[PDB]
Amino acid sequence: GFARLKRSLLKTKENLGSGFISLFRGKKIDDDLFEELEEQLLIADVGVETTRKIITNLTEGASRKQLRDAEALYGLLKEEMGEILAKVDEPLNVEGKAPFVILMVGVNGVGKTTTIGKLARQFEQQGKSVMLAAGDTFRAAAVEQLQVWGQRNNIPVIAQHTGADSASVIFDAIQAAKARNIDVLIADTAGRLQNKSHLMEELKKIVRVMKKLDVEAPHEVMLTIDASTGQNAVSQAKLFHEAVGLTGITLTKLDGTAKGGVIFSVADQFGIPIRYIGVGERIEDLRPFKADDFIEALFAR
Ligand SMILES: Nc1nc2c(ncn2[C@@H]2O[C@H](COP(=O)(O)OP(=O)(O)O)[C@@H](O)[C@H]2O)c(=O)[nH]1
Ligand SMILES: [K+]
Ligand SMILES: [Mg+2]
Repeated sequence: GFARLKRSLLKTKENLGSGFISLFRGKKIDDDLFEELEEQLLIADVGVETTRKIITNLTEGASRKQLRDAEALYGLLKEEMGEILAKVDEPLNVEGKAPFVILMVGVNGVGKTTTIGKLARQFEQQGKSVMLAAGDTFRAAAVEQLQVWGQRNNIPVIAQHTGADSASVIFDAIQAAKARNIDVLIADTAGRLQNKSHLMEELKKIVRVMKKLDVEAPHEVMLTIDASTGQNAVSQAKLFHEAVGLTGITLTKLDGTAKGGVIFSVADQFGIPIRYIGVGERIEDLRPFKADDFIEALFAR
């Protein structure tokens, strides 16, 4: 089962899930073993606090049941790590708004624009009318690429001149979306690295200006982070969550990275739903996040 997800997670399975089988083989449950497991969880980018939680619960479960052979930890670890991901299993529901506004936040390079395009295509396949807002206003090649993309896919793209105020572009886009009976409006934003404080102030301005037209907008504040950046994904999530207030996360580029275990750190540290995971190049490879599928693929033996 889950052949495609298992292949996308092949390098992560070296360190987690089925990867624990070799660590436990023929070993006894003692402090040495838990020290080896802690190290391996840390190597897998599970994170300091999340690893401590797992080890604590696992040790108590092992002692209370008086488990002796390390192989018996496998099922317990599967349960512990599965409960971490279950807490952020909640698919995005865009139904019933006019438009449903998604504010896409994140740094450049992580897959933010790619994810916008895949989401837009998926929503249109579901029968929705989609509009995009080109809010990354100082990156002229990026804006024109999004426009060319919209023209190729017959999806309207709201944009202004290079250097325009992002909040003004997004205001015009919400106005146009309402006038055109748009179901989903997806707003891109800047993701530049220099002067982080300026970017965060820009996002708060965008939200305030949105609410001049619809006090419920943005209905979703979605962060995109890149699993191949390891703990940088965690630091980015903390930055954007404290700055604007996230309501969903997309985790991209799980395929071909050994750092996929960072998903447990993101889930445990923030408790924000993971709406989608990117596990390949297809439109359909931006898949809704399902915790039990992910755990089954990871721990399959
Ligand atoms: N392997 C892989 N590459 C991805 C995925 N999602 C996005 N990318 C690539 O990440 C790169 C950066 O994407 P972009 O959307 O341009 O990044 P932004 O700066 O955050 O907008 C592009 O080459 C995308 O194709 C994914 O799930 N898997
Ligand atoms: K305005
Ligand atoms: Mg972009």
